[PDB]
Parts: sequence; C-alpha cells; structure tokens
Amino acid sequence: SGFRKMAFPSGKVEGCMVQVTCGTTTLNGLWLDDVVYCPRHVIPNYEDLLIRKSNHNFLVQAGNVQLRVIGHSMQNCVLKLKVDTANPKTPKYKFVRIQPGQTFSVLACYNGSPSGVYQCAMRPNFTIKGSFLNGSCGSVGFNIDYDCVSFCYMHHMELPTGVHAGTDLEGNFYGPFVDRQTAQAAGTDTTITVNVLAWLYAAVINGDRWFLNRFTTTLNDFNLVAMKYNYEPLTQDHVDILGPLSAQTGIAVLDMCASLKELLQNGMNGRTILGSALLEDEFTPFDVVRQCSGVTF
Amino acid sequence: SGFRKMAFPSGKVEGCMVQVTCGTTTLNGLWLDDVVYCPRHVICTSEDMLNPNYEDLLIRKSNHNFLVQAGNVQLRVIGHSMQNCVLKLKVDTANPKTPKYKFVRIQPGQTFSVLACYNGSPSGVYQCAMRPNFTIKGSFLNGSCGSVGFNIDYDCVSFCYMHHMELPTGVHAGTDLEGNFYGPFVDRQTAQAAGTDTTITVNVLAWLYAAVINGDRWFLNRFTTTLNDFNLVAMKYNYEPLTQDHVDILGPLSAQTGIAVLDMCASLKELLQNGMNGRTILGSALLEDEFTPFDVVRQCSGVTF
Ligand SMILES: COC(=O)CN(C)S(=O)(=O)N1Cc2ccc(Cl)cc2[C@H](C(=O)Nc2cncc3ccccc23)C1
Ligand SMILES: COC(=O)CN(C)S(=O)(=O)N1Cc2ccc(Cl)cc2[C@H](C(=O)Nc2cncc3ccccc23)C1
Ligand SMILES: [Cl-]
Repeated sequence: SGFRKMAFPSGKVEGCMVQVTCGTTTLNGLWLDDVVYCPRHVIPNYEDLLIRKSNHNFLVQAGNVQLRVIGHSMQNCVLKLKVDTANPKTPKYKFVRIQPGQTFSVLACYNGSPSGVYQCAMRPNFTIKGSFLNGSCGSVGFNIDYDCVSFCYMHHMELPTGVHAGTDLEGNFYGPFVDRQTAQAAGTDTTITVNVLAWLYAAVINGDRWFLNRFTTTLNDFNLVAMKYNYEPLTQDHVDILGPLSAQTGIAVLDMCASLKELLQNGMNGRTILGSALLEDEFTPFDVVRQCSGVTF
Repeated sequence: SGFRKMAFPSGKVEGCMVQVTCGTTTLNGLWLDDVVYCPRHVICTSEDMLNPNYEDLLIRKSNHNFLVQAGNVQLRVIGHSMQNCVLKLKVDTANPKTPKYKFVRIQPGQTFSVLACYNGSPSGVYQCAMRPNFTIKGSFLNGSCGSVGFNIDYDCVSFCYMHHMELPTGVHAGTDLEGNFYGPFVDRQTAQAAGTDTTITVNVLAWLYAAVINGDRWFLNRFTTTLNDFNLVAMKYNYEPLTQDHVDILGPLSAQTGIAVLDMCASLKELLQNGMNGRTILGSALLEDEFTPFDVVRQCSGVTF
C-alpha cells in the first residue's frame, strides 16, 4: 500500500554530472564517453560568439579533477565539448524526445554537484513545473528502462511565471521558446486527462472508491465536458492505454470517465483522493502500473 | 522558483543494496564495509510471526543458511549476530562502494528519502516524514522489507530507517539502523495499530514561510497570537503542540521574510478556521507538513520574491 510521487534511482546519472565554466557563466554539463553536453548559452549570434572561443576557454570540472577540452561544436541549442578523457562511469544510454503528458525524473545540480531528485511531467504548454535556482542550467531529465538511461531534457531557463523551459539532448526546445533574454511567456495550460484517469485507477487499487458511480458515458460526451474544464481531449489511444488498469479493477475507461465528469461538476465535497484535495495529473498509466507492481533497476 | 517534494540523490545508497535469502524468505539488506544489515524477521516463517522467539530460531542457523547476493555475485557469510530487531551478517568481502556514513535515530517531524527495493534492486526514490504517531506514509509492496531511509547533508549518508512492516491502515513501521523500532511496535503479527495521527505544526509553518519566499502572501493577516492561545486552537484541529524550540528553529525564516513566528501562527489559525476558499498555496489545496524548516532553507532561495 501507499502511493507517492516516485523518481527513478539517480545513481547512473550522478556519475555523469560535471561543472562547465566559460568566462563569467558557470553551469552543469552531462559527460558521456569523451563528450560533455551543456546549454549553448554558457558562451545573440551564437556562431559569431563561438568562433571567438578556443578549447582552453571552457573549464570542465569532474569532481576535483579538471578535464581537458580538445574540440567543440554546436548542435541546435546544445554545446558539445570534446574532452580528452572518456567517462568511466558512462552508462548504457539513449537520447529521446518526449511528448507532453509524459513524466520523467529530474536530477537538480549546482556547480556539477547533484543536490536533489524529483519527478515531474512535460505540461501540454511544453513547460515543466520544476524546482530550480540560478546555477541549475544543464540539469537533466531522464527515464530508466531496465539498464538503459533515456535522457529526455536539459534545463535552460526560467519563465516569468516561475515555470521552466529546456531542450531535448539534441538541443531542440520543447515549446515555442528561444535561448535569449526577451519577452516570452508560457501559453495557457491544460490538465492531462489520461493521467488523471490513471491516478483515479491507482486510488481504486489502494481502496479509495467513494467517487465511483453506476454511470457510463460516450467518448464524445466526455470530451465536450472536459473541454469546458481546460482538460486535454481524451483520444481512443488513451482509452487503449488504460486497458490493463480497466481490466485489473473491473471499471471500464468510459465508466471511470463518468466519475471524472461528476468530480469536475461537483468537486470533492470535503473529501480527498490519495491524500489530495485536487485531481492529480503527473502520473502516467505506466507510472501507476510500475508503482503498483514493483519494477526494479 | 518552484517548490517540489525533493529527495536526496540515491546513488550512494544504490551501491549498498543487496538481496538476503533465508529458506523461503527473500528481502533487502544494506551492505556497508564487511557487514550486511537486514530485518531479523528474514529468519521467520509466516506461522512464527504470531509469537516468534528470535533467539531460539537464530541458534539453529549456521552461516551457510544465509544467501547474500550483490548484483550477480554471491557473497559468503562468515558470521552472524542480532542487535535488537536487526540481523548483522558478517561477509567475506568489504563493499568497495561503501560511502562515508553514520547511523542516526530521528525524531517525529523529521524528513528523509526512501530508496524502495525489491530483490536487492532499487526501483524508486521518494521523500517522506516520520509522522508524530511514529509511522511513515510510504509506498511499499511485499518484498520491500530492508529498504532504507536516509539523508545526505554534505557528502555523508545518514541512515535513519529500515523498513520492517505494513500496519492495517496501509502505513509503515520500521527501525533505526541499530534495530530499535520507532513507535510502540513489535516485529510480530500482533493486534497493533497506529495511534491517532496529528499534523506537524512546525513543518506547516515552515511551508507557509516557503510560500512567502516564493511571492505568495494572500493568507497573512494583521493579527498576532500568544503561544498558549495558538496551541489551544491547534489542538482542536489535531495539530501537534508548537513548542518554544519550534519557535526558535523558525527564527532564521522569520528574520528572512520579516514575519514574526507568532504572526505566522495567526495566519495558520485563520487558514484552519476559513479553509483555502478555492485558492492554493505552492500548488496545493491542503496545508503541507512534510517539509522541515531545514528543507525549506535548503530548497528555497536566500532572497524573498
Ligand atoms: C528570474 O529571472 C529569470 O529566470 C530570467 N533572468 C532575468 S536571468 O536570471 O537574468 N537569466 C536570463 C536568461 C535568459 C535566457 C536563458 Cl536561455 C537563460 C537565462 C537564465 C535563466 O533563466 N536561469 C535560471 C534557470 N532556472 C531557474 C532560475 C531561477 C532564478 C534565476 C534564474 C534561473 C538567466
Ligand atoms: C496489508 O499488509 C499486509 O498484508 C502485511 N501483513 C499482514 S503480511 O504480509 O502478512 N506480513 C506480516 C508481518 C508482520 C510483522 C513484520 Cl515485522 C513483517 C510482516 C510482513 C510485512 O508486513 N510485509 C510488508 C511490508 N511492507 C509492505 C507490505 C505490503 C504488502 C504486503 C506485505 C508488506 C508480512
Ligand atoms: Cl531528528
């Protein structure tokens, strides 16, 4: 029993964090094999600024050891610093681009040293509600599948509303954001419907069934209601993905949709679901199955 | 900006997790130097749990009855002893990944990270607190026994909890690393239940100060209170009594935000009376009590917004 916001074990990622300095800016880098990946803003016409830099300008620090930069190149908004030493702690890894609604673990770092780990989700507006202070740039987001680390996010900046923006590991931003000081803001956000449904199924698994009712709904009627509450539209793929949870608990996905419809129109009425007075949307259907089965890494 | 429930990086603890097997039972162990620490109930059957005589069960065991597995490598047990509710298995190999560590016993209201394991393999990490009733609201399934609770302030791991059992309400009970249980609990399948739980008042106050640091002051009022009048109100809402030590501990946060501890107590009194009225504080519709004053100073900026 118990349901918590759970992050992946961070150890395979801890062994990759380094500190990157160039002139006045100090931020974090990801050391994989003989290349260090970091945000290009550590150095705007980025190619004009980069052509003026020599390898010895970038000071790379791995623990107490200084690494020697032997080359440099830019890929989109990420800088790739070729170093003389291969990381002996390099894990089996991949660079993956995620979709909004998907979740991941964030290892927050300052000065190349990891300070904390938390779980979060890519919001439909392509921002993340993270916990970052100045010096956190270069912190990475990841998932683990058996022994392989899937790197999906690198932190670049904070928006005026306190939310965060960044790129995949190939330097492409999530969202209509750019890496410079300008007037930019997050768009209106929506609730991840498929995730709230998964979390209602997790509550049923943990013995919380007060919100269940005898009613069902059509997918079209549910989406007409959901659009009125700033909820993301629910697709047939979402319904198929919740299949296992629907068969395990005995509650059909459209049957659970009718419960969510009533929660949106009437509220919780002094009650909580899994210790929460709000409907939670940062657990995917796979996070629910993984936590209520015990998958190890 | 932002405020998340944040756990310590788990890597130093991952390198210590092993699998321990005794007959039909399999749970997790903590391998530090040449000793593996695990719950003593690994020697019990399900029947034994009603009234187990651990000393009688242990005297019948030899070193080769205990199978220890570190990854794909089998460790050889060369000795064994019991310290309270923990079993200490002397092994023939020191853990090369042993970090700088301490065994610390914590007080209720203290927070820590939990590395949940199954079969000596870590599956997840989450942050939690020792409740006033000495239980923890964790996320554990069968096979999680031996999972540990820890804090990593600076570069030293402070082990404070080892998981032993799930109580009937779904909450969890365990011991410090010296085998002494937190709470009036026993490693026995007895009629035992968690006492009535209360809210950690000093933690909710710290979290209200974190919200003020991040720019939210809607909940403040023009009133103050005496400590005695605050506690008379707090007791009525199942809140732990606030002591002079708690007031002293909130000093730094008070001086940083400019809000006196008894003035912040007045806002809490009002929040308990009125509720949130459709509003949230740091993305939460409930008053959060699993962030200590120390966690707030650690996670939040040194400059108020
Ligand atoms: C609060 O002000 C800002 O976030 C923006 N700034 C005015 S700044 O701090 O000077 N600024 C400019 C800027 C412009 C573009 C890019 Cl790609 C990055 C950056 C930086 C940035 O975003 N760094 C931060 C990241 N995460 C978290 C933060 C928390 C606090 C303060 C900087 C944080 C710095
Ligand atoms: C509803 O809870 C249960 O089913 C727990 N039990 C009644 S049990 O599984 O029969 N049980 C009794 C027992 C009594 C004392 C001690 Cl020290 C240990 C143990 C064991 C125990 O507690 N192991 C578990 C630990 N954490 C989490 C769990 C989750 C699920 C299932 C076992 C979990 C086994
Ligand atoms: Cl303590």
